[PDB]
Amino acid sequence: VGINVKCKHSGQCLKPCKKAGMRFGKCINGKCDCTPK
Repeated sequence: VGINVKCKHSGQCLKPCKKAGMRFGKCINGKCDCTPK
């Protein structure tokens, strides 16, 4: 999916991910990638 966020913590990506409307937000190469349903 990919969101306009930076992976500071594997779990922090959840916070902007709920704004994305996705399920969870995992840490990707420096960035935050969300998991859809």
